[PDB]
Amino acid sequence: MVKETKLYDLLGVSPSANEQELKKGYRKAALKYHPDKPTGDTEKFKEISEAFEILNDPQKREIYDQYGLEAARSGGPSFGP
Repeated sequence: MVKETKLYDLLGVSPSANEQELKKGYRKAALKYHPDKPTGDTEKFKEISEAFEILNDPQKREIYDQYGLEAARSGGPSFGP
């Protein structure tokens, strides 16, 4: 298992997702939430963008899976969420 599933949920995938699945889930999520779309939702679009950035990086994904989102963010670049 994983500590938290939110990021996987945001992309519409299992916590055991592979790279192809992460990319497909991100593409689908981005298409829903992009601010220029009728279903746009800026705050959710930020969340999905972070979810893909973390989960598609094998190192950050391991950190997330073992320690959670706040841990994965801690110490990160100041521009990030």
